[PDB]
Amino acid sequence: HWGYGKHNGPEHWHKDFPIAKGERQSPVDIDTHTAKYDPSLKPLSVSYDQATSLRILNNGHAFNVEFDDSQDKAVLKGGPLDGTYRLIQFHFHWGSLDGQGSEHTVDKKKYAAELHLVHWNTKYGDFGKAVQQPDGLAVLGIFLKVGSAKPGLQKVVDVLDSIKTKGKSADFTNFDPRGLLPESLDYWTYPGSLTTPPLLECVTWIVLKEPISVSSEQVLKFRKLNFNGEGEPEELMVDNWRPAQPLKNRQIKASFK
Ligand SMILES: NS(=O)(=O)c1ccc(C(=O)NCC(F)(F)C(F)(F)C(F)(F)C(F)(F)F)cc1
Ligand SMILES: [Zn+2]
Repeated sequence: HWGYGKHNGPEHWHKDFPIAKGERQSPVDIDTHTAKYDPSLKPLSVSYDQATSLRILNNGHAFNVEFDDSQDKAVLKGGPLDGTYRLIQFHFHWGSLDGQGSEHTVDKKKYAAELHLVHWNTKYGDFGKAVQQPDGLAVLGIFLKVGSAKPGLQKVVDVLDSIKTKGKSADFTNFDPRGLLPESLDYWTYPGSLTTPPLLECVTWIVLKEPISVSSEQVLKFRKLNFNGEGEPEELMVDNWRPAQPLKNRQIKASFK
């Protein structure tokens, strides 16, 4: 029964999910002065040429664009990662206004939204096994600021009216997630967790330094989605972000000087 409200929001998650107070929780504030350049990191390899999107689903907390991950089509490799991570879905977190919405922050700055491209380590064979491992997932995080429209985001924006409420889905084939990437792949990386229950500590985070720009009209349409199911009292899907968590005994590394 968790969600984002007063009564069921991030401050309450620890009661059903005690790992909420664990040692490697996400998101975190990225203090740009404290993150150390690690000349040993690699260039990330984002290989999305063969990506096969299938469906888009309003799950009551966000919407997921789902991919065929039955074999190695769209994969993330390199950077801080060992081995091959298959793209399974992407989704966003966003705010009620442009001044909040991201989960990670940069020197305490909140972006209007944050995209997460979720990938799982194929050495564990399936996603449900991968989330039980400390190196099971790699989530590529991309900040959104409001300015010029992002042309590669418009197909997502235009299907949202058809999945307004929890449990609705729509066919969503042939979507190219390369159109959501910024120009630079410079990133910060640290070990963390899923940012929604069950909050599993299984994620290598890779957060791109360069935000993408989306238009105010684009993000306004995210904010017309609903957390509720069909016919239920309307609760706009906004502010579905978890705040920054304590860094504890972790190091955030930069891939760039
Ligand atoms: N915001 S995020 O950090 O990018 C992010 C990315 C992905 C998930 C996600 O797959 N939750 C769903 C889930 F994994 F928890 C799961 F239900 F599928 C599960 F596999 F653990 C379970 F519970 F065993 F079935 C959550 C947060
Ligand atoms: Zn997320």
